Amino acid sequence: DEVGVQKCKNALKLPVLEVLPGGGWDNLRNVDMGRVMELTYSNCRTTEDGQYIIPDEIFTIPQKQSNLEMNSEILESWANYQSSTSYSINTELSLFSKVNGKFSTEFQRMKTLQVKDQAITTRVQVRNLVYTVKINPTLELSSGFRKELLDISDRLENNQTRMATYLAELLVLNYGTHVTTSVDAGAALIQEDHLRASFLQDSQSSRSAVTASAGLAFQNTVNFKFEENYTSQNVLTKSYLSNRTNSRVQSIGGVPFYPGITLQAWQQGITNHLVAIDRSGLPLHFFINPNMLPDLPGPLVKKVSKTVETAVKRYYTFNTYPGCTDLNSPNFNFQANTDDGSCEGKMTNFSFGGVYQECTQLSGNRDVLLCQKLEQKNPLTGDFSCPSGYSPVHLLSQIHEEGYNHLECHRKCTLKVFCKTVCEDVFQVAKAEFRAFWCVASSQVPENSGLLFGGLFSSKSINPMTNAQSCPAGYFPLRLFENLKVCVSQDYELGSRFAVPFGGFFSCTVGNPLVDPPSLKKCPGGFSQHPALISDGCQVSYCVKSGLFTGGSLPPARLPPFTRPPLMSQAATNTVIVTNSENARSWIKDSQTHQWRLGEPIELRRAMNVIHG
Amino acid sequence: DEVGVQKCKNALKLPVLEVLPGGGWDNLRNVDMGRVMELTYSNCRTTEDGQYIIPDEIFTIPQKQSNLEMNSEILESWANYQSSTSYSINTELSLFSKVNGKFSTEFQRMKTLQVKDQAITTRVQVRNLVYTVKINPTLELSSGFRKELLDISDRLENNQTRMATYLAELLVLNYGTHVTTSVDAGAALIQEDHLRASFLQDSQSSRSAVTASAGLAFQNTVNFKFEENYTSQNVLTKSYLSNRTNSRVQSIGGVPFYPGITLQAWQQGITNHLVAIDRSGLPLHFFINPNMLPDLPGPLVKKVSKTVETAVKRYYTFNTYPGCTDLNSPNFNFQANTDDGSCEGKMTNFSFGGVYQECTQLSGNRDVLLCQKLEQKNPLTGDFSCPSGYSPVHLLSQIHEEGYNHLECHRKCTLKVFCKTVCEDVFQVAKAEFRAFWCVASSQVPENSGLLFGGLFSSKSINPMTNAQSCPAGYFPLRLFENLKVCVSQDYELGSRFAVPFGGFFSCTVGNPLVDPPSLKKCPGGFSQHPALISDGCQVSYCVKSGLFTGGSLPPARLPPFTRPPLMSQAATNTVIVTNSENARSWIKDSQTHQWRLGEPIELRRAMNVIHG
Amino acid sequence: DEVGVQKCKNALKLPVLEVLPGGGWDNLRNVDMGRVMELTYSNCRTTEDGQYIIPDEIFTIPQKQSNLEMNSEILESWANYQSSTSYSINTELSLFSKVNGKFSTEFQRMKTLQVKDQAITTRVQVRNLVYTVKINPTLELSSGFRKELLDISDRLENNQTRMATYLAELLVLNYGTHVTTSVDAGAALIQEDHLRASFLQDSQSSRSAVTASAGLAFQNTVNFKFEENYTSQNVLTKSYLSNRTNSRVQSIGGVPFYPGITLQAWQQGITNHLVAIDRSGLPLHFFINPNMLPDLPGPLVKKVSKTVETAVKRYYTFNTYPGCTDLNSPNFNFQANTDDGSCEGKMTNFSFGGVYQECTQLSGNRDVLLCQKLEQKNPLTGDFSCPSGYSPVHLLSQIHEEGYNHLECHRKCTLKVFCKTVCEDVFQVAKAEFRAFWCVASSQVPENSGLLFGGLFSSKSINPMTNAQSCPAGYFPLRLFENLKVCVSQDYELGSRFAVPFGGFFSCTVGNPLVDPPSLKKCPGGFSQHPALISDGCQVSYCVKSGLFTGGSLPPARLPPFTRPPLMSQAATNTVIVTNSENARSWIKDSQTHQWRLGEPIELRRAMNVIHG
Ligand SMILES: *[C@@H]1O[C@H](CO)[C@@H](O[C@@H]2O[C@H](CO)[C@@H](O)[C@H](O)[C@H]2NC(C)=O)[C@H](O)[C@H]1NC(C)=O
Ligand SMILES: *[C@@H]1O[C@H](CO)[C@@H](O[C@@H]2O[C@H](CO)[C@@H](O)[C@H](O)[C@H]2NC(C)=O)[C@H](O)[C@H]1NC(C)=O
Ligand SMILES: *[C@@H]1O[C@H](CO)[C@@H](O[C@@H]2O[C@H](CO)[C@@H](O)[C@H](O)[C@H]2NC(C)=O)[C@H](O)[C@H]1NC(C)=O
Ligand SMILES: *[C@@H]1O[C@H](CO)[C@@H](O)[C@H](O)[C@H]1NC(C)=O
Ligand SMILES: *[C@@H]1O[C@H](CO)[C@@H](O)[C@H](O)[C@H]1NC(C)=O
Ligand SMILES: *[C@@H]1O[C@H](CO)[C@@H](O)[C@H](O)[C@H]1NC(C)=O
Repeated sequence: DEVGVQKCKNALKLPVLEVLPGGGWDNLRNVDMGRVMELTYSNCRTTEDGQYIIPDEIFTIPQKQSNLEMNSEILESWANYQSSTSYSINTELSLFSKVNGKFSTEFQRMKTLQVKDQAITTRVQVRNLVYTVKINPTLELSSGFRKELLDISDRLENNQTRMATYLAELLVLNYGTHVTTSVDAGAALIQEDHLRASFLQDSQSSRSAVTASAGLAFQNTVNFKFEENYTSQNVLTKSYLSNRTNSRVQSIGGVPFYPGITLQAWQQGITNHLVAIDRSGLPLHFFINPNMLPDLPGPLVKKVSKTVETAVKRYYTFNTYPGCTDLNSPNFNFQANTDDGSCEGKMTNFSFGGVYQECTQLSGNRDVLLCQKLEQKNPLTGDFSCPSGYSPVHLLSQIHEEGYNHLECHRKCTLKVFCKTVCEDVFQVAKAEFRAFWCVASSQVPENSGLLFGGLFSSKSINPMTNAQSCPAGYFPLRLFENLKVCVSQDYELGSRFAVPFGGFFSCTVGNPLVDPPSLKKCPGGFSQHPALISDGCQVSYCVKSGLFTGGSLPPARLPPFTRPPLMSQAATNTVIVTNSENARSWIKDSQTHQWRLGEPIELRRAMNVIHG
Repeated sequence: DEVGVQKCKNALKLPVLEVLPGGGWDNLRNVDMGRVMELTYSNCRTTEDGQYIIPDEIFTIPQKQSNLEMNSEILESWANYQSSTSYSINTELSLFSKVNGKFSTEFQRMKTLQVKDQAITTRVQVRNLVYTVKINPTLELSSGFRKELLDISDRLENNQTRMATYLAELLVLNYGTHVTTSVDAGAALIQEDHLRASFLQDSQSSRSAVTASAGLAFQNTVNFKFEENYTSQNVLTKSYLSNRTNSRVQSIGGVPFYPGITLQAWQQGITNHLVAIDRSGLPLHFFINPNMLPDLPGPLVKKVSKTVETAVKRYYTFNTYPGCTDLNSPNFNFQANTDDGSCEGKMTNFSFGGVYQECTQLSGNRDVLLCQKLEQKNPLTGDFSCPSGYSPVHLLSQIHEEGYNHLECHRKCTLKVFCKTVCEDVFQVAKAEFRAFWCVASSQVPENSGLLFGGLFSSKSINPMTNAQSCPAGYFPLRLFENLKVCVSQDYELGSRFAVPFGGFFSCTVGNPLVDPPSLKKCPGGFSQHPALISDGCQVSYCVKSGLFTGGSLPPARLPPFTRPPLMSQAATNTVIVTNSENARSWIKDSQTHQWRLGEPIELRRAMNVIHG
Repeated sequence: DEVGVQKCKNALKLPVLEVLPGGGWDNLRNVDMGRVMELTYSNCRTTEDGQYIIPDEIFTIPQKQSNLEMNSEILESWANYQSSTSYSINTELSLFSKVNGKFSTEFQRMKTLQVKDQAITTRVQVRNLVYTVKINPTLELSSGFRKELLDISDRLENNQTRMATYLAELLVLNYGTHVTTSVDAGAALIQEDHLRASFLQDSQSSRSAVTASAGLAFQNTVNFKFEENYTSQNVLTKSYLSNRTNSRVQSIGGVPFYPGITLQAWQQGITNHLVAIDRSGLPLHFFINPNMLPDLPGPLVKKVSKTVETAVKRYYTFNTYPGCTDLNSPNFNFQANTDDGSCEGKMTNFSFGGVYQECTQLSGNRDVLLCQKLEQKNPLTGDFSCPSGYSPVHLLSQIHEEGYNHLECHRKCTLKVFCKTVCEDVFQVAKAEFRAFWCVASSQVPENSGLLFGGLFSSKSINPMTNAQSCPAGYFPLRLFENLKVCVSQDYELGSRFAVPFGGFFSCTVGNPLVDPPSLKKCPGGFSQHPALISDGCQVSYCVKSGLFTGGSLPPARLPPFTRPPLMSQAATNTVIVTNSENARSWIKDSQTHQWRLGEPIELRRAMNVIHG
């Protein structure tokens, strides 16, 4: 016998359509993930023209459509970005429609050419759509994707919410945020020039000559062999080249491009080299419903669907950077995705009144003393209070957990042979509540502000004013939530070399009050948001106006998981039996299912006991 | 043995006609959906000329018809749009005939070139109709489409109207609004130029020379190899090129176009590359009748047909944008489909008298307190009333539902072994009526208007004046129906930076009274409708005259479902049996169909009980 | 074994004649419908020259006839239209011979070029008739068409006239109005130029040079490769091109045309590419006679033949638009089929005396109150009467039906187990007679006319003065027959912006009396008929003289059904048996054909009872 795709290939002798829907899709990075739907090849289906083997649950639409532009299209801002290969799945109506595709390599290469070079972008393309490939609505889930939903399903039964939240975020690492429901199979040949923005500013009649020049250069590049056999029609073609900044040529599908392959010959190689030039989709929790999971109860597949909808929404929030996006404004935030709407600030210097953190031991007394290495007082008062010109603002209040360890051993001998030694090692969890506060200038008349620095570093982050996990010259750190150390000096002479303008803290629950004269958790205005660490799903951010914090390169996406699996109380024993003599036999029955077994002089049984919560 | 299409292909050795009717059709987006009719290949039927295998229920009409235009056609407005590939199914006589095709990529690309560039559109085409492919009227439904009508059918039996309405809208997501009953199989080669609208304004004798120039350029482009071997007959050909804005060339079916393929050679590749160049159809509820569903009762397939007719009609209503469509008017509404008939306004500034919302608890007392986080008072009075110069207008009155949770546990031991612990967790639904009102200037003499802002954001929407779910600088939100937060400030100095001209609210049941001096639910005039959230099938809209709300890009269609499945009252139990000893056996018979089973020391039975309504 | 066409193809190895008679034919749209006669291939018949397999009941006539015109033919009016592919079936002697073909795409493309461009039409063609293919008069009906006549036949037995009328109109949707009895198989190559009408007005000797120029251009276009190798004989050829408006070239059958295929080479591709270039036929009710239906009684196939003759005649009436057809007259009715004979009006302004509607409840008292939401009084009198200067005119009197609903439940318990609950839901039909009247100025001396508007909108129509289902600024609607809302204002200052000249109402039974000084139901003269809704087979029309109502595009045909199936009184029960205990068995015998069955704890029997009339 013979099964699968290869049974179809031997009977028909024709290839398989390589552009298939039903896979996962990361909609921030525009990459495709593991396979969510099930692909079966039982019925040996082909396309209606009889040239590709397709799966059973997939129907194709023949729309053998070719498009050719004699023009270009001008994109003078990176905010209204066109993806050119995943356009329909990014333009969906949602909360985070402005963040889709903003970590793609095709976007981040385009943004760094319009800012570095002060440029505008043109695009000419020859698109060749051959098939639309869709999924039948009566399709079932994949074997691997169903298994990982059932593992989330088990944790919701046992009331294990923190461990289900962890596994829901690993589903988004492996399967993305969306499922592709239709793909467009075809090829495309794309030109992408970058021109100086001064070259477009002439008129609205110059625009229709810039645009038809780029389409003329594209047809020369395909036809004329890199040589200067070009049909350069004007001086405007020659003036186009001198303002041109970058000029990439990209082939997507088909045969590889080289300058000189005619448009006829590129279109002969499209056959059997087809890629997805467009995609449509639905979010990942749409397909977690009682129809797809018929072997689970009704309200229990709605807990799985809600804990994955929360994990996808958490992934968009941690990759959102509001800031000033206008490159001509003086406070331009490079490394910012969303237009903050605050492009003109007032440059108000503020007073940093210091931080302090309370602690409250909940369990595990006289063993760890959690409320000693987790407690910080304000250097301006030496107390858990702000000074006279200040007022406290509550940042965040969570529970910290650490583990401590007992080790007990006793030895017993029986009939002067057969020494028994048991060694028990209990691991328990000690908890503590902390409440971190923060001081704000609310009296409007200080003499001196105090503590002139506002830069941070975590146990996993780096202070950018040192490029290390250290303080600058003459700075002492102040401990915060679990791992933050805020560098602080009140010297006013040796501290003013490294002192940055500080803007305020805010988190997912509280806002800073330095914007309104509750709060807004935006920014003061003119400053730039920068993230501190994440305290178990909540993000703490701080504002600053250096310019050193802003620039650099574009960061990659923060990938899940954003939490860690929690600590559990444990126990481990070690029983050793030592026979101190020959002429001493021993029989051991290890459990009720074992049989009687002749014993050995050294036994060494082991056991590890874990309790969840 | 061998079945299906491949039995036909082995005996006949000729391809299958790839252009088939009986599929679903979204008539707003002009895309085709899942298959509604059944395609069988039992009888090995071919076309009468013997070159394509066709299904059994489908007859073809040979009309081997070629059309060639020596002219063009001028389309100087996007209102009277010709689809060129789905023209006959969009031009049907209905209520929403002006909205068909208005979310297609071919329309939205054409509209954004006549507005951005102030252009007119010409089209030249060579169409090659080969077959008309129709359905026999005695055809039956598909296997997948019948299953999803039977699932709607089950919910109408059990008096589950909200869950049947939900499943009827997923039928429209998967199968569209129409069923194609005839397709035209063939190929087409289309030219589409955009010319400046000043170029056509000369006379009615210039029109017949603009038009015959575009047909001359199209024949040069197919014949002459991209080179300037053109037979440019006049200076009017040269003046045509300088007013030309875009110029796309599109091939639909056949071999891919390249400039230089002769018209002879393009017509040799039409064989075996045929697409649908035209379609006809009927609405989706036409095929839900007692003839197609013979295994269901008569009045029950009329409930299924009526609940799908309502879901299709709801889909056209939520994608209708009335507004000013004349691009020369100063209050031009980009992102508008339907001509509002109000292109000249009067610019009347109005008074925003504030909003307030009542609540009335219906069930679930002393558990949730729904009437506390769902209650809003008017800031101008501190009361559930409008001020002295105002009058209340009732927007909408619906029922809100939330869930609350009990957890009861008791433990029982029997004969000092066999500890039993049952943990019951009941989920109930608490309901509340809310009535949202709205104030209108009805006394005509205010001193100051009050509360100068009118922008909104939902739990799934974004305030465009912040590009976030937040208020602007110095604004406090007012809670409304379930998730609306209307940003409001009465400062008159720090609020006038962000204050927009407000026009009024209206919904599917009430109209605003700011048009007549019941109501009209149109607009005031000069303002632009913009949608707020959807409160369970009803759409709330608000009017504004910024210009920031209007422009941007064209939005995609709002796809179904527009409601959510309702909440149900639940129960979950957990019985645990713990044997505290060996020398203690146990036998368990789980149900009346099980056999007696030897018990284990830990059992952990589980149960989940759901009641619908 | 092997049956059908493929047995003939394997033994003979030659194609099947693809041009066959016996199909249905829509004579308004010139499209062909489902197959009415039966096509069998039992006897392996071929044509007498032995090149096509033909069915058994079909004889062919070899008339291998080629026609070539050296001239053209001039068609300076769209009234005397020549179809060029279905000419013999449109020119039949009947009442509606002037409406045949007037919704074809070939007509509606020609009419919109003689009106938009003020043009005349020329046509040159090379026709190649090969076979005449006819039906033997002893042929029987198809399997699908006989089944749908037997379903109409069943409804006439049971005295179900409204449901038979509905099914007779679905026969015309699926099978057209005619049956083709002979087709002409061949090919044709057609030229169709449009010339300005000023170019023909020189003399009757210029006509014979315009005509021979178009035939010379057609022979150049086939022979000379799109190049200017033309044998342009005169300056009259050059002057012909400058007055030319459109110039399409159409190939029907054969190989596809391209400019440059010689007339020799086009005629070599006619073999095996044959289409119907002409058709003859008979109406659809001709073939409903006791000979075609031998298994039904004599007078009962005359009821089927009469109810289909009425449905075809109703289809021509609803697609007839009388109006002014002369394009030079100032009151030109675009969107008009039939010459009204009233091309010069007098412009008489009339007085709109308002509408009022009576109601009379017939059955269903104290349940629906049909005579409350179906009653309208005249705003000029506040009464069911016209004012002093007016007189009432009765439009239409029909019966309205709505449904109401009872729901009764009672519960019964037996021996403290076995709870029985039956839930009965009766649906009844409430009827009401309405009589709609209309006021006419019959006293000739009014002071002011009153109620200055005359535009309508239905529940399925749109007011063109709003492009929506709404009133204009300052207008209140008046309810009419079932869904008409006539917009009305008597303000004379804010109403005169939207006030249209009103002409009168008329229906299929009454005429307006505004033409004679019974009635004529034509028009007043100068006005234009426009249809309101259809009240169960009767059409209500209204007259107006805007010019906004007239122009636009040509509408498609109104397709059947024009009625809906009527309401029926229903009943639905739900009996539930609940066993409240174990140790309680139950046996159930569901009917007299079932066997005894062991019962379940929850049963839930269901029943739906319908009575026709
Ligand atoms: C960038 O484009 C500008 C046009 O905006 C070019 O400036 C023109 O160059 C031509 C060529 O010598 C001159 O005749 C014009 O006087 C220049 N100015 C204007 C306003 O047209 C400029 O040369 C381009 N940059 C480079 C480096 O060539
Ligand atoms: C757009 O079209 C207009 C015609 O309406 C062009 O204007 C004419 O151009 C010719 C060529 O030089 C002149 O001889 C005429 O005097 C111009 N005016 C008129 C009223 O004909 C115009 O040139 C075109 N636009 C561009 C950018 O070329
Ligand atoms: C449309 O046809 C008329 C003929 O009726 C053309 O008018 C003649 O054109 C020639 C060519 O220059 C002149 O010699 C004649 O004097 C014109 N008049 C007459 C009465 O013959 C007219 O030119 C054509 N239209 C166009 C746009 O060319
Ligand atoms: C699940 O465990 C948490 C832990 O505190 C508790 O608050 C909650 O009530 C538990 N729920 C159930 C249903 O056991
Ligand atoms: C269906 O349930 C709704 C819920 O209130 C009720 O109003 C209606 O009467 C019920 N109808 C039937 C037939 O049970
Ligand atoms: C058929 O039913 C109609 C309904 O009123 C009645 O008028 C007519 O007399 C009936 N005819 C026969 C033959 O029963």
